[PDB]
Amino acid sequence: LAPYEIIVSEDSEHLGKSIGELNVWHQTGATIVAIEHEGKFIVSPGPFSVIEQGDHIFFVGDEDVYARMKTYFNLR
Amino acid sequence: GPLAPYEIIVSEDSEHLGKSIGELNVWHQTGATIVAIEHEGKFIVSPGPFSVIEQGDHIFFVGDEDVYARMKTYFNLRMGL
Ligand SMILES: Nc1ncnc2c1ncn2[C@@H]1O[C@@H]2COP(=O)(O)O[C@H]3[C@@H](O)[C@H](n4cnc5c(N)ncnc54)O[C@@H]3COP(=O)(O)O[C@H]2[C@H]1O
Repeated sequence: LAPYEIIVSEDSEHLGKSIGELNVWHQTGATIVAIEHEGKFIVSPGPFSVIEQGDHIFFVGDEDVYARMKTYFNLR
Repeated sequence: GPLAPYEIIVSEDSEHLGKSIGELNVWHQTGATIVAIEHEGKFIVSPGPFSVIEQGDHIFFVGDEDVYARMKTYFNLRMGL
């Protein structure tokens, strides 16, 4: 149940959007447990939390979900 | 730490049992983000809206102490308090 962490530092059409707007679980299979933004954490973020460039996304899933999240945010 | 999941065993009768996470709309009801369900000793991680919560399952979720209190009340686990 340990979360993966990615840093969304690359340009992506998925930045500047809320978790619900992206519909993250349906896009990547990931359940986001926290967002780190400017060194501050929001746990259990809900659909209205926004993912901005440079933020850290903590999420649960398997290795395939990790791969989907990386590709989805242009981290390849 | 703060991202460590809470664990509740939904052992009491509840109108919410036999429903999917999406039907319950869990995050909007309790503030909790469910990370896994344990059912018959088997774990589903990142369960999504179609996973069903059945009596006796263990629900693992992130939140704070207040979210825990909401989940416990929501699933009829208050033990008379
Ligand atoms: N693991 C879970 N724990 C707690 N509740 C859960 C849940 N999975 C689903 N739900 C609840 O069911 C609703 C629909 O979930 P769905 O995954 O289809 O649709 C979700 C999902 O695609 C996405 N989403 C929201 N929060 C997410 C998160 N932390 N991680 C990944 N995707 C999320 O935005 C959509 C709307 O989310 P919203 O919270 O308004 O509504 C969610 C939520 O109330």
